Amino acid sequence: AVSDGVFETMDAAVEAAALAQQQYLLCSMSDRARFVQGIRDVILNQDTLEKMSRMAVEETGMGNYEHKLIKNRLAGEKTPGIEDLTTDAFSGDNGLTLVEYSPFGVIGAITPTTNPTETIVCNSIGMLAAGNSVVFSPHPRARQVSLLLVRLINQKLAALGAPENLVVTVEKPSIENTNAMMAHPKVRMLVATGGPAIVKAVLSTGKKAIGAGAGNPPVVVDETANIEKAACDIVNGCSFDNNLPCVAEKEIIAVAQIADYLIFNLKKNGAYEIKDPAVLQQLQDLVLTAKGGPQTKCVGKSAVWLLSQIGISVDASIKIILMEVPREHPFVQEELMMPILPLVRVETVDDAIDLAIEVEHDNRHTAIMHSTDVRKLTKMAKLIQTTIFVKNGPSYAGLGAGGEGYSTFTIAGPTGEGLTSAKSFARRRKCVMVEALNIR
Amino acid sequence: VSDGVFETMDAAVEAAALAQQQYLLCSMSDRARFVQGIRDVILNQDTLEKMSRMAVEETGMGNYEHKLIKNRLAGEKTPGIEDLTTDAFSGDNGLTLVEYSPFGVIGAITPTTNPTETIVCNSIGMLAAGNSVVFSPHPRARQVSLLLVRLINQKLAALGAPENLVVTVEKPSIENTNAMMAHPKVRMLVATGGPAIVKAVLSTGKKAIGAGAGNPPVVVDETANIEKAACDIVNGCSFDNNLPCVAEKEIIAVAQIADYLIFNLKKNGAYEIKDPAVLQQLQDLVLTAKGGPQTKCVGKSAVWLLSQIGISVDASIKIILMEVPREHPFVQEELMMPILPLVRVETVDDAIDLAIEVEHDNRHTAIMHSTDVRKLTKMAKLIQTTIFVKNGPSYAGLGAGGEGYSTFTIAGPTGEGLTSAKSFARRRKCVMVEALNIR
Amino acid sequence: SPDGKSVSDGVFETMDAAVEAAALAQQQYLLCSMSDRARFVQGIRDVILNQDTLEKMSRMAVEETGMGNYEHKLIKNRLAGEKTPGIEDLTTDAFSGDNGLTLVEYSPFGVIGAITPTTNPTETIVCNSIGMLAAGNSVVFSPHPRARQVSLLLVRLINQKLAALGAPENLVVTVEKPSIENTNAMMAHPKVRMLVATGGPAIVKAVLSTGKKAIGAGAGNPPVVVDETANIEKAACDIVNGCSFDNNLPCVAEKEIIAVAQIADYLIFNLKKNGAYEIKDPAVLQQLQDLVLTAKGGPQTKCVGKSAVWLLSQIGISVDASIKIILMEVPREHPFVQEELMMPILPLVRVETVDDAIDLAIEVEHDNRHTAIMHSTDVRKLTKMAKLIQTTIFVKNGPSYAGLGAGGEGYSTFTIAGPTGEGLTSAKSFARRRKCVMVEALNIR
Amino acid sequence: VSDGVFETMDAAVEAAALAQQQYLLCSMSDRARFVQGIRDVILNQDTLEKMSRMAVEETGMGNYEHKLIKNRLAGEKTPGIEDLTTDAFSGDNGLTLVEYSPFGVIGAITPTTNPTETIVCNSIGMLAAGNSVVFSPHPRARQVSLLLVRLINQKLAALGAPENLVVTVEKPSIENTNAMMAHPKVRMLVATGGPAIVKAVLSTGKKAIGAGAGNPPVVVDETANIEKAACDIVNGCSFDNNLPCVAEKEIIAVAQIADYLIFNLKKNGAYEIKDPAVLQQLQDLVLTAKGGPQTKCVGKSAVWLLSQIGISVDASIKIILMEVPREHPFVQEELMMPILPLVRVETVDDAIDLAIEVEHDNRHTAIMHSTDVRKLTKMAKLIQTTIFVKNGPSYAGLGAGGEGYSTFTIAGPTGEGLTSAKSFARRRKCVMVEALNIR
Ligand SMILES: NC(=O)c1ccc[n+]([C@@H]2O[C@H](COP(=O)([O-])OP(=O)(O)OC[C@H]3O[C@@H](n4cnc5c(N)ncnc54)[C@H](O)[C@@H]3O)[C@@H](O)[C@H]2O)c1
Ligand SMILES: NC(=O)c1ccc[n+]([C@@H]2O[C@H](COP(=O)([O-])OP(=O)(O)OC[C@H]3O[C@@H](n4cnc5c(N)ncnc54)[C@H](O)[C@@H]3O)[C@@H](O)[C@H]2O)c1
Ligand SMILES: NC(=O)c1ccc[n+]([C@@H]2O[C@H](COP(=O)([O-])OP(=O)(O)OC[C@H]3O[C@@H](n4cnc5c(N)ncnc54)[C@H](O)[C@@H]3O)[C@@H](O)[C@H]2O)c1
Ligand SMILES: NC(=O)c1ccc[n+]([C@@H]2O[C@H](COP(=O)([O-])OP(=O)(O)OC[C@H]3O[C@@H](n4cnc5c(N)ncnc54)[C@H](O)[C@@H]3O)[C@@H](O)[C@H]2O)c1
Repeated sequence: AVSDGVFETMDAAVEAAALAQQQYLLCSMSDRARFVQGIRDVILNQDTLEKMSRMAVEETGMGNYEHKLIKNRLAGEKTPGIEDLTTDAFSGDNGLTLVEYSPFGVIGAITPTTNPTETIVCNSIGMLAAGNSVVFSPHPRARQVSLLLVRLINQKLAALGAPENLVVTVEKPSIENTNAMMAHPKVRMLVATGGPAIVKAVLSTGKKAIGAGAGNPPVVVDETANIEKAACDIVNGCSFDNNLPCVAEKEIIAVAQIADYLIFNLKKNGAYEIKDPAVLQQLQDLVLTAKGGPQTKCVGKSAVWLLSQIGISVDASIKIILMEVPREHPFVQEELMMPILPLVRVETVDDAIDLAIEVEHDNRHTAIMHSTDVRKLTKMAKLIQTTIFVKNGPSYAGLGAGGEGYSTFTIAGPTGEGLTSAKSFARRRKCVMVEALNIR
Repeated sequence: VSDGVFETMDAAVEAAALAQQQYLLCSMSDRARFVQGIRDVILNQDTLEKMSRMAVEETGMGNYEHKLIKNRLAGEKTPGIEDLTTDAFSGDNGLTLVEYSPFGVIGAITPTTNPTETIVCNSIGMLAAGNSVVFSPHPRARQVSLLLVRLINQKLAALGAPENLVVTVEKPSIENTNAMMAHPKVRMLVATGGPAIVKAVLSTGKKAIGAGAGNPPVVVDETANIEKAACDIVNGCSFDNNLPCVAEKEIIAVAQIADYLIFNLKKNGAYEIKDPAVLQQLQDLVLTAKGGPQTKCVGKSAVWLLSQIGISVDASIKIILMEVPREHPFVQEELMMPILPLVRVETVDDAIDLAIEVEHDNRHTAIMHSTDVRKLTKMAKLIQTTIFVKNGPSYAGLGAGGEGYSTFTIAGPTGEGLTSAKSFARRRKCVMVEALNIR
Repeated sequence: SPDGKSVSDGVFETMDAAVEAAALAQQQYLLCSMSDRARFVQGIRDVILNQDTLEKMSRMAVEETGMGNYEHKLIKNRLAGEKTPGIEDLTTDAFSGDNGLTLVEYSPFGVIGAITPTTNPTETIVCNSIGMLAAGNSVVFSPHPRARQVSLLLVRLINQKLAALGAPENLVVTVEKPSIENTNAMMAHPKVRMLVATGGPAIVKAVLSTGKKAIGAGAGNPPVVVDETANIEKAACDIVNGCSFDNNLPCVAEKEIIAVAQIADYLIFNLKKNGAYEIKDPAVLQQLQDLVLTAKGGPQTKCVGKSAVWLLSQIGISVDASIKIILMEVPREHPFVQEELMMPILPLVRVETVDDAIDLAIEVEHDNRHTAIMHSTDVRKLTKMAKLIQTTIFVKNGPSYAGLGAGGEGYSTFTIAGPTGEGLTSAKSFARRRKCVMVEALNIR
Repeated sequence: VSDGVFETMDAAVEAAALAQQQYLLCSMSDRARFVQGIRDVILNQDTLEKMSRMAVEETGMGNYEHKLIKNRLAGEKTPGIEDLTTDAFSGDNGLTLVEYSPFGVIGAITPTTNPTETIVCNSIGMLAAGNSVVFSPHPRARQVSLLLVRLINQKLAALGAPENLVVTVEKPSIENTNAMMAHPKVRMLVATGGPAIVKAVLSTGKKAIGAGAGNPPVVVDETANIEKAACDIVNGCSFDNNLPCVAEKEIIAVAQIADYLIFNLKKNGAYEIKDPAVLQQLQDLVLTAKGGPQTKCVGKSAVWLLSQIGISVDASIKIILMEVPREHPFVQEELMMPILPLVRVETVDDAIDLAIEVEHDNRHTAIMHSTDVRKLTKMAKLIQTTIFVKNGPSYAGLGAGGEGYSTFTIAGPTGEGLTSAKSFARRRKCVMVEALNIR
């Protein structure tokens, strides 16, 4: 009958979303608004919201239901629609000039295993608002949850009158189909949301490519910060979706003056402090791999789970695992994506800033600071040059939750569009009405 | 004090990298002083006219008095640091700021079409955004490009700028372009040229902006002002000898006004060719062995072209006109010459459809002349070009006779449009949670 | 071509107590978050967009005022509830450089006194309250006596919803007996920081002579110009739909046609084709003018907002419900041209050229600088009359209500300020601009 | 050629009436040329200096060196035609443009405090908007305003402007100010002065912009850079001898750092009066029987104010500093003298609430020196002034040391804020139904 959006071949998946895009060029702005709203109701439906949130966890073995229940709702509510497509206007003696945001064509989107449903909802809303179709390439670990969402969207858009196959994917998401999608001529723009290997891959294809890379965000806490509030926002921001967010705090850098009071307020807020060098080393055997990287089995796991594996039984109060280590520690250097939070002590905030730049590894992604000194907040904000910089709040404030602005799950650091929206999936066009319609 | 011109490619890259790391420690007023310095170098009449002849002399393309306007339009209507605006959103959750920060060192590739205009354009926009620019000019514009880079480097040193903000190579060539592409220390690539260099910077694993080519059609219908349309068409097509990426390249005339349009094209300096044999002869000259325009004719005047087929002509003639079918290579192949075929159609509604077809999905430039709002709306929306000019010459889309700012790096494939300082900057967010909400 | 182309309830017995209660409401509103404002604005929206009260509020205004029709007011009440800007209208400007960061913000005014008309009684209460409360203000309403009960009723459902949402009491207040005296009482109260007048030229003249900041949304007399290049078929349909909209009550609705002579006759045919009753007999035209005009040359109160079928019945002409307006071709000095009848009566004046049309439309506008419409296809003539007539709203090739967001691009409003320069008023129009300079800090670029 | 100055108010208005009609036929480039002409007038060095001595000498208020900075600030950072932005939104129902269009003839009433800065600032804003301006300046600054207007007409005459775009009366007074406000052909009033003239223009049945007065307090808290705070408060309070409506007029310092603040304020040229006998001598000198400021002392230097009480000191002194209770008249009155009282409070929240109290709900200007981003936000969000400067001099709220544009007409009651060209324009909406939606 109607297409379910899922095809057996990447080539005809691209050819199907290529025909959809052209048909989609006949649909009015109001059609886009109904389609965009149709995608919101699909995920914000309470039966679907709870279903995608827990099933993703069931299939990926990462994150938790309660938090992807919030993240999925953030992608549905705070993702911009067709209002994002603004129009610049310049009226003068030479008439008028309009600048619009117009469809690219067909977009290929490569989505991660840390925000499988969130990224698809966030991409599809923006890419369809800008008048594009999208060919998705999900991470094969999130294959089942992603295609089902792809299918749920196709059904809703069919009931609204949309052209078939505005959102599509493949039945067997693989590394080969992802490469196949990057090579297909009809694909006009690529959007990559993942690690450094995939971001550099879409940049080598001869096509327009949005690159959302990895992070390693430090959170500086100087003597000026509200230590009680700082330690609360840290635990919440680090335990959020079990540290899967690319913004989630992954190492603490505190000045010696307030460090012991920070650790005390951190434990008070649900941190389990590891002080014995043996159980710490015992923890490194659990969560690390060969080549000193993170184990995907431990990635996205809870603090209850990780301490269960080293013979420590704690209740549900424990949200993170705390330890004060040197800066060379692998938990500091690596993007653990786990509620494991090291803490490096430094003499002054200037040393905390100069170190936070180093452990950023030039990712230019996310950095957090707790401090009420404007001069010190703007010195770190200027020097580290990250795409998102949160101040006196949990890191998820930079995604629109607890912070001002809209929400996105594709954050462009390398290619540099920042928090991508519908403007990011559109071509910039200029229209010059010479010596007419200067009605000032 | 360095001159901004280095012996090898790795030397210029490593010096711009040290420059931008030092450029970061500057203020916005320093950026504004260096921006004005770049404007001063080209807008100086002594240098302006030197840059306009050397480009015509060395490359052998265009004329000097039109490059006089193109070089001026670049240093005059290019956005400066005022292009870097700030977005703010305040409420219960605090204050959000969105800024345009530096990328780092930018590698820039320029065409033989507009050597100096593109250097002036990229320098202002990239340096205003806090970047440094490593230019890799075409070998056929080498000596004028190196002269302009040194004049800028000289000027900026007298303003207190860190050295090597604008750098280039002593021996520009194809392989120096490829060494700038592979250099890990280049953060952004901007390419203003053919379709092969654009896909090459798009295949290097780097952030790349590609300003592609086109084939701009101009549609005329029974509703247009025919006298002003034929003046705007000849002026646009013959601007800098049809070198600009925006200049008209073929006409599509509604049959109802096609004859009266051909008369007013003549009255405004168009030389029509009616004998099919003399129209063979120019196909022999400008089109070469296997169907592509010949680089020796590209950028030459209409008088120079008519002389090569033995037609001595006064400087009144600005273009070579001919009524011709839609399959003739003069309509399909981007000539970049003051040769302007015309295709006659019955209707305006597939005058539009024919224009979309001959544009060849470049979605670059299209022009239309008329009085009906719905018809200008219909063609401007369906053809989906980056620039669409209504009731004026093509260069009106460059800030010359139209509203908006000026650019010589118009990104088609990569979607930035008329690139400016913002186009060469990283969008960064800054969230002050639960503070600075002063409403 | 001759063818064209193809807990308090909110209501107080005295005016002063309404202001004193609205001032106390301002004190407490300043302690409420933007989310509270958003929930209170969203509260008002549910008040009018709830289908039962939506039908309910529409029949009232027709029953109490005798003006307009029910189905079109069902459209105007929904248009105010949906397309009026909320707290998203309060945007922020930011400037960042070497000297730090400067923000400019829209901040509340305090207590606002709003004077509403009888032609749009509930639409203006919805629209004023949304933007005024979104900007962080409290509003005192002085309704027109003719639409007393429908206005009093809406303000009570508003005070009930907001209370149920935890809003400070008396955020939106009014008087128990609206009167011109209670209007002058509001104009003179020192606690009222701003005035907003939506009515005739006399009420706008008053608010600007009180010693307070005032937004004056005055009257209109919009002409509609059709030249030989217009889509005459579409022109006639838009003109009849726009003129008859809510029985010509809107300040935007068409009031007189200025048609180029070449297409004027074909235009009339397509006006009749779309439900215009053409009056040719000199005598029966006198009957309507004797019925519609008063001794002072102004419109008849008992006839304002009455249907075209109702007006034709009173002169002894029975017609079916397909007739929406009344059409007569008359000279330019005819009263129906010079007066804002606010009735489905449409005069047409024929002119030689489009140049003459643009000039007479300027002459007929009466310097209201409010609304003007022109159906035309040439960009140069559209540009000429738009730039020249200088109206607050200018509509091209559409119905007049496209300047309200109905079939046009933008937000809706029912307070359209011309002589005071605010344009189509929204939350920004009801707020003060504040500049916050952070010297040599927060420049993070 | 007319010089713009007329014998009667009615003759000036009618001249500005017909001039504004003729103005409506001019282009944006024409407006741009006239605006730049008014910039060149005041920014000319000899004219910049001339205006500044002539004002001080004719009014007896302010100092030369600071009115040099301020007159430069009005011609250099006042918005031009770039201030008149266009809004636009397109979709299915077509295109909608929003534009800023001129009112008509505007009447502007300038004050003695800044006679030249307001004429330069007003005239640039209202001509940029396409309006004409009839000026009714203060009689105390009578000949400096007519010479400034005359010099302006000569410049506009040379540029090709319609005669009498900026006009004034030969004999300024308040009698013809009323004539201006009661003239049918004036369309907006712009009153820049005290609370009387503001309510006067708002009672005329006409659109009016009223820029009232204020009593700006500056709050210092324990987080403030005391060496930098004490420096900025002296530069800001003694700026033009406290004449600017923005200039600090009383300090509210927390007890923790109040003595070290006064310690560092004297390093910057403060004179502490500790003997109530000497202090009362100032009181009887500068206040009035009913406690108002004395016109003879307004704008007088601190050196001169101390000479009227015998105390002789050099020009190193810039202000007269006194620690004093809150109810004292120096705190409560907009003195516009370099007299700066200090009110010590215990906590920053006492300072915040007190600065709210002494501001008298003028909601005009307030300053705060502090490093805590929470306290800066708390006072800004509560005092609700149209200018709020943080960690800098008062005049940083007028583009001199801060971000943004400058103005000299600050609308507090009427709510326009820092009036620019946009303030003197009507918003018009232009709806193209079902056309020009080319997205
Ligand atoms: N900046 C952002 O917006 C953002 C958002 C979510 C996740 N991430 C990052 O993703 C990373 C972890 O998620 P992940 O496990 O899905 O990483 P991942 O790179 O393994 O997977 C991302 C996607 O890219 C594909 N991919 C990866 N390598 C590829 C290759 N060599 N060739 C072709 N395709 C390839 C994968 O199939 C997958 O679909 C983290 O580093 C996180 O920072 C970034
Ligand atoms: N969109 C714009 O802003 C713009 C402006 C001017 C010209 N153009 C286009 O550029 C073309 C004319 O300029 P051009 O002849 O110099 O184009 P081009 O193909 O030569 O590209 C310009 C640069 O690319 C380099 N280059 C080209 N091929 C290369 C290769 N195989 N390997 C390494 N480097 C290579 C050249 O060294 C040259 O410096 C036209 O197509 C015109 O439409 C576009
Ligand atoms: N510009 C706009 O946005 C807009 C919108 C709707 C209606 N209007 C105009 O309103 C008028 C129709 O409404 P109306 O019948 O209520 O007219 P109206 O002028 O009599 O109504 C003005 C309101 O203020 C009261 N009022 C009238 N004159 C007053 C006076 N001299 N002093 C004090 N109060 C006075 C009235 O009781 C009424 O409540 C039309 O002229 C229409 O153009 C304008
Ligand atoms: N808000 C601002 O932007 C701003 C700017 C400069 C000065 N001011 C204020 O102005 C005052 C200092 O200047 P000033 O001495 O000229 O003030 P002022 O009130 O004495 O005079 C202002 C102008 O308005 C006229 N005027 C005053 N009262 C009038 C009345 N009742 N009727 C008719 N005309 C009247 C005066 O003739 C004069 O031209 C201070 O209070 C200062 O705060 C405010």
